Amino acid sequence: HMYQHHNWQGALLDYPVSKVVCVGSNYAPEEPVLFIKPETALCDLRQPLAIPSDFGSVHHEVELAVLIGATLRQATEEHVRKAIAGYGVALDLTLRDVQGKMKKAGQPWEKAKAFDNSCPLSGFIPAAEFTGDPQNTTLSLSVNGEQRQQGTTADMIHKIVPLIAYMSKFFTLKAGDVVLTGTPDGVGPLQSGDELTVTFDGHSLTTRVLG
Amino acid sequence: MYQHHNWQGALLDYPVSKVVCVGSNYAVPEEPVLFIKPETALCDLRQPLAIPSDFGSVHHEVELAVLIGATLRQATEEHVRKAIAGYGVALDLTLRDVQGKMKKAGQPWEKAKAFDNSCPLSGFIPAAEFTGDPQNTTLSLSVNGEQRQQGTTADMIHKIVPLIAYMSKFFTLKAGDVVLTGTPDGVGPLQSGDELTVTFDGHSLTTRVL
Ligand SMILES: [Mg+2]
Ligand SMILES: [Mg+2]
Repeated sequence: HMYQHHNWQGALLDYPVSKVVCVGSNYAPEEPVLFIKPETALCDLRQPLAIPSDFGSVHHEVELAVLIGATLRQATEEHVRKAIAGYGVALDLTLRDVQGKMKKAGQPWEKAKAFDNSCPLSGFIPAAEFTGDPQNTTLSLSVNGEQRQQGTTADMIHKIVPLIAYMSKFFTLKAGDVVLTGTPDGVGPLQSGDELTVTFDGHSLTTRVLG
Repeated sequence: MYQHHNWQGALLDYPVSKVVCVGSNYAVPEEPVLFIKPETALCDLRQPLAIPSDFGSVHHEVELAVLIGATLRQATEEHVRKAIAGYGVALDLTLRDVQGKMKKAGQPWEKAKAFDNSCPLSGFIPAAEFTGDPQNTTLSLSVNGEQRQQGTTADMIHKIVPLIAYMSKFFTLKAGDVVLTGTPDGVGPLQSGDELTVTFDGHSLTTRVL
């Protein structure tokens, strides 16, 4: 239980940890593709990153993370709005090789998208403390000095409150849950020893991969 | 909401978090197919079951639930044995129509297996008080008096200990986490009003669909 919710400063928030609901592709329609990362996959983005080594390449997906503050079931956008508790950044770490086998087989994705620590996550910035428009926020990821992902929240197909509203249709989001909103173009592979710095609207963190 | 309890109904000192399950597992075998149901899918099977009515067919899958009592990670089969804390029955509720779609489109299964209350669960029988063989236990599910599923965990391909050993290779299992083995054949629909009675070797339980 290493991971726990906290603001940017590092102080703990009064929200449990539980699940992370994620969107398939959401950057440039057909209903949003949905999958879920378990509590086990959550981890501090500020500490070294632990990646599997015997399952094939591991890709990085920088994404905007929305922290739910109250329960949403078959919710309306007004409810979503009032409920989101903050924003931060995450890496929708995924085992591409494994996923390909899964897709071709029409099989669950948990092996490729839900393995341990497959969701490093930054601290959160309180909803009414977030300077700027979440729907128009900058997302970037650089690996060893080279920027590999750059985009803005405005390029999302399904916006933030609509997507969350849609998600609640299949799974009730309780407070403490996190929502990954998709990744921009530029998804790449991660390797032991790489140093990577993630960034979203004026905020940055730099960590490294172990092996 | 749901909380872990023993058959009698008393509360167990284990948290609730996830449910790692096998896809198909009854009859050099391809390895176990693995998906997971979130805490919000867990519900009390002694109570009337709630199913979605705007997403197509809703099927039942009777299964043997194994309650993990300690952290398992890249664990051996000995860690597994000394780690399971009990057994119970569960209904691996699934949206066949949605699952069929998901399969043909190579997309995740969450929508068809992780929806709310998609996992009715019975109380657990402490591993010590379990008089019988987990690996050779009966499972039956009756809907409105007619026999739907009638099997034995002996036909379970990936045995309970190896499977869980396997599962811990991808996601560590924590105390309170539950894993569903698999279901014999006989899987069918459940509509509102059905009277459902599920059985797991020597223990019976009945309930219905709202
Ligand atoms: Mg993604
Ligand atoms: Mg199953």
